[PDB]
Amino acid sequence: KKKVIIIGAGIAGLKAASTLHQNGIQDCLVLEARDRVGGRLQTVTGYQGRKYDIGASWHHDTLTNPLFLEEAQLSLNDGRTRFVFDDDNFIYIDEERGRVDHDKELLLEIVDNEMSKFAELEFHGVSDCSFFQLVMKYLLQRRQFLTNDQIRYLPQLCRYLELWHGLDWKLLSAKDTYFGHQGRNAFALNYDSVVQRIAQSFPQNWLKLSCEVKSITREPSKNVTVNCEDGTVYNADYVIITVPQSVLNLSVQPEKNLRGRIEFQPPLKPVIQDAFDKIHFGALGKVIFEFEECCWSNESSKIVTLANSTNEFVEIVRNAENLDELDSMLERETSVTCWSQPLFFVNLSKSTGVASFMMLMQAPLTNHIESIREDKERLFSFFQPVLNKIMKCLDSEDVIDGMRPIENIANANKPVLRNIIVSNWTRDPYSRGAYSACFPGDDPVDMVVAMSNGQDSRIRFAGEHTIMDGAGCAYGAWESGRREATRISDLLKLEH
Amino acid sequence: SPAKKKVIIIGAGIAGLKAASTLHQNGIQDCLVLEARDRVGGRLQTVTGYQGRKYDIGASWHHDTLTNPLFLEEAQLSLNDGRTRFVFDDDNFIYIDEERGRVDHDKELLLEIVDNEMSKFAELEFHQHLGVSDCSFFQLVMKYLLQRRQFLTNDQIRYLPQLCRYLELWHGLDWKLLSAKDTYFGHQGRNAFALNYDSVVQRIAQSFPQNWLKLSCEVKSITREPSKNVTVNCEDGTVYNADYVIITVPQSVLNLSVQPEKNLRGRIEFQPPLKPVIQDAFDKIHFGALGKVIFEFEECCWSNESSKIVTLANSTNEFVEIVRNAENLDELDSMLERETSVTCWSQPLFFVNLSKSTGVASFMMLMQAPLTNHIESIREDKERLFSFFQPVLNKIMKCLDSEDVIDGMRANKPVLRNIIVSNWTRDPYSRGAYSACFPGDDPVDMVVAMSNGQDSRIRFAGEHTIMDGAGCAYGAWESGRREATRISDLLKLEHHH
Ligand SMILES: Cc1cc2nc3c(=O)[nH]c(=O)nc-3n(C[C@H](O)[C@H](O)[C@H](O)COP(=O)(O)OP(=O)(O)OC[C@H]3O[C@@H](n4cnc5c(N)ncnc54)[C@H](O)[C@@H]3O)c2cc1C
Ligand SMILES: Cc1cc2nc3c(=O)[nH]c(=O)nc-3n(C[C@H](O)[C@H](O)[C@H](O)COP(=O)(O)OP(=O)(O)OC[C@H]3O[C@@H](n4cnc5c(N)ncnc54)[C@H](O)[C@@H]3O)c2cc1C
Ligand SMILES: C/C=C\C=N/CCCC/N=C/C=C/C
Ligand SMILES: C/C=C\C=N\CCCC/N=C\C=C\C
Repeated sequence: KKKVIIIGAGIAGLKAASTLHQNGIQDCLVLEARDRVGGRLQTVTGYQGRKYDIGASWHHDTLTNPLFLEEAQLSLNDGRTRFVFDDDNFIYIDEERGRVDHDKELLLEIVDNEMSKFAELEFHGVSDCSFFQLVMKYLLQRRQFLTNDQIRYLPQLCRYLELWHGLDWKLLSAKDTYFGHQGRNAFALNYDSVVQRIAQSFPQNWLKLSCEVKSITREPSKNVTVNCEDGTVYNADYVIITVPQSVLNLSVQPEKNLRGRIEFQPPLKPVIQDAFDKIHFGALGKVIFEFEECCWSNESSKIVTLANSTNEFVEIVRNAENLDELDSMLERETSVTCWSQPLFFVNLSKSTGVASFMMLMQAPLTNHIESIREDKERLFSFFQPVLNKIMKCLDSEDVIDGMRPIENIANANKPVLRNIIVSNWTRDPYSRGAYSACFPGDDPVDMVVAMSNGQDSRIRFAGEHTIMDGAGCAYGAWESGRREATRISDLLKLEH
Repeated sequence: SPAKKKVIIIGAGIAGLKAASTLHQNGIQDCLVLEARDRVGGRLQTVTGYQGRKYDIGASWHHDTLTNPLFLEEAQLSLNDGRTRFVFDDDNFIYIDEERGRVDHDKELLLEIVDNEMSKFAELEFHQHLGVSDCSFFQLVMKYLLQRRQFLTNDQIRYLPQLCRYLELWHGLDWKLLSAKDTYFGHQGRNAFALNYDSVVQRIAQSFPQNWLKLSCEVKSITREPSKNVTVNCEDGTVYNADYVIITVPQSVLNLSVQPEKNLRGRIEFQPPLKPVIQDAFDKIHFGALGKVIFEFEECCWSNESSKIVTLANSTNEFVEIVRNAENLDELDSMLERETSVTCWSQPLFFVNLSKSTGVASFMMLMQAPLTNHIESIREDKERLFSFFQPVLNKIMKCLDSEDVIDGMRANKPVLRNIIVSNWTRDPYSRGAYSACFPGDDPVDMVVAMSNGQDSRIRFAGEHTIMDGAGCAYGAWESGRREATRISDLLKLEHHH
């Protein structure tokens, strides 16, 4: 009955569909489990109707990013604003010392650069370790050329990379930690606008929401059969599975009952199954802090508070005689606070004019914070200390809790918090995390190869976890969507 | 009659000194280091100036400290005796435009950020690409601007190309003369400023038999006697016969060998003549002219915020309008033309504020060709030099919370006490700074011809004969270790049963 059935209406699924229509292919479907399209691209609304991408927010690698370039064209043609280049000089804040960025004496950014260079040389990749292990090796080998404060603060500064992978430094693969940024980043002014434009480019009656596909079977007759949970069954010539990696991973697990899990028959070939042993998922999370208005310096749109550090750490590094001795010596034995991990804050006031902070968090904090997302009081109590330090470093004062408003003129030039928004990607069965990430010992290529090769001729895969360029990214998934559709598109046309 | 030696090293620069050090280390005896100049070190030279202040007028930094073998040795020494042999002086760059003033770490210009994109653009332009035409650095930057105009502000288009040019001071070549392919090269970590490169030269110089060193003997000719021997002639009339010779003279000096006219200082007459692969390699690699000017002041009465200061050459809003209106690369190249004297604002200049890194009240400035050749051609005219640089010096002082400079060469104001200039483009034993690439050059050719040698007995060492550390002091150092090791290996067969 159907030419192509696309499972998942995230950017990958949406582009594929868009591509099929664009190539004259008819009778296609887009089966999405959620009651909306967009997938991990979701723009939510908060205080005074302000909007925020709770999922993806930036166009990365703007030099080669095809999706971005496409958006660039549109903006060049209609003069409308679709994005803003918000890269900025990073402001680094330590609870005790305050700002430590661009410091004439700490020069942290410079040794951070040597650090990355150090990592590159290390894997040019005899045995992988965690990012934490690599930073410790660097400090030990280079301590002769590092001051005390550099040894203390640099390791905390370099962990901003945790916010790129969504994983604590002790959980992150050192080999995959440092990747090349192909140019500046462009903050999307509505990834929902990207979703809508693509979504509207194909037959609206093609979309089926709330269709949780439960099983996919390759009928030995040149036809694929798809069954959504409710009971509706379909048959198509080609199927493009774009469900996230974490969801697809349920398939290779026993006890088919998990929300989202699809039953493949025959099962996914071994090359696919094994791929999951060297892939894994990350948990980038988001907390939005909405204030009445801006009353703090807009020197930069990029701010990072560093986890607390100690002088005893420096002493231990200075005295350690070798890697092992350093390791155990570091073993020094609770309760997580906003200062237990680095936190990345986007000061939307400078880049968008909106008096709000978009904060990024990583596992294990993410899971914990998203778990208490309904408890605004606790949320404020948890982040209040880093929020106050930031305001102090930005020439302002302590934040006023106005989540339960009480108009008070006393709040002259005081920052007044009106709302807090939290992501929920780790508890959403259809996402179960943020995007593919590497634990030490992983090999991302495996999954790319297997996914791109597909289960077979009719069973294809798309998604941010199915491509090399832009892997884990919106544009990566977008392109993976075009890939599968164009391939199927050429195949149907050749049937002449 | 002509004395017999196992190995004769021509040149007591770092390659040659290391060669000798290695030979002795491996037990080779009866060797010789013949140096034309009356001192050792070559392009490693530390001079004295006002009040006995010391400055390296040639090489100054240990580059690529994460892997630099020469730096690691020095570091092992300091780690043991606690003596200070170097200082990590990397810092946040201060950028100064004549009209605008400081444009570094600017919340709106964000030049540093787009500069990073620029180098990435360059990387994507050549990185692992076969069949790509070269073009000049200047042209690469123009292309970037054109293709990214939509994502750059006017001020970024105006100032960015001028900041990018600090790379001219890494190559000693003006951006229009420089090969874009070879412009960007990775740095293996931070740089360490040597506090007496001459102390590095002396240690290596003292690590071998002191009677080996013959200064003031310029070598005139090298002859391969088809009897497995090499005859070497010093101009002082002495003749030597050696089983092996390691030639470490500068690439610019060796180039003289492929031309007629023997009475040129430094030129070596080769018989038989240098193989065609060597002669022809001189067409695929050239020589840059990094130069120096040391400005010594009475005392420090300026901000020590940073030790790294770069003055940007003048730029115009007209350029921006031209990038904006250009229809394509071909049009841009065209429009860019008009109808002129060279001043201190005609090219970027790099100033090391030694007051913060060493505590010495002096600026060490780097300059590039063609400016270097002109400035050295007037090194003797101190009043003229001061007038030429006075404006960039004044602007720097202004930006560092101080006042115009007072000529004190003959309480709150900076007083210039002395000006020192390099002489590399004029010294016939250097004839330039170091090997560099012109658009279309292929450095690999020379390295291959050099490391392979003229033949089994006639070898080459020097910054121009090796890949890792090419053009650098440690590259020259390693090249010397290379040839000496090879020779030790071969001479070792002598003791076999
Ligand atoms: C907090 C956060 C921030 C991010 N920031 C950025 C950024 O700045 N830049 C960037 O490039 N990327 C970013 N990303 C990653 C980016 O969002 C993803 O790469 C991209 O959206 C993945 O697209 P997709 O089409 O593969 O899947 P979409 O989620 O991403 O999901 C595929 C679809 O499958 C559906 N589905 C699942 N199971 C079933 C089923 N059984 N039946 C039917 N449908 C099903 C889902 O509901 C979903 O709509 C971020 C991610 C997170 C979590
Ligand atoms: C201004 C300037 C700044 C620099 N800064 C740095 C820096 O910061 N870091 C870095 O790593 N490098 C730097 N360099 C480069 C570095 O100095 C050289 O790579 C290195 O010193 C070259 O060593 P060499 O042994 O090959 O030659 P040395 O010049 O470099 O020359 C070999 C020797 O041959 C002798 N000779 C020549 N002809 C004859 C002859 N006919 N008979 C006998 N002897 C002869 C010469 O007098 C000389 O002593 C700089 C160079 C210049 C010019
Ligand atoms: C600026 C900080 C985070 C921006 N978003 C990052 C999105 C994911 C980029 N690719 C990550 C891949 C991880 C394996
Ligand atoms: C340190 C600032 C400028 C120049 N330093 C000297 C660099 C010498 C090596 N340059 C790189 C490659 C040369 C062939």
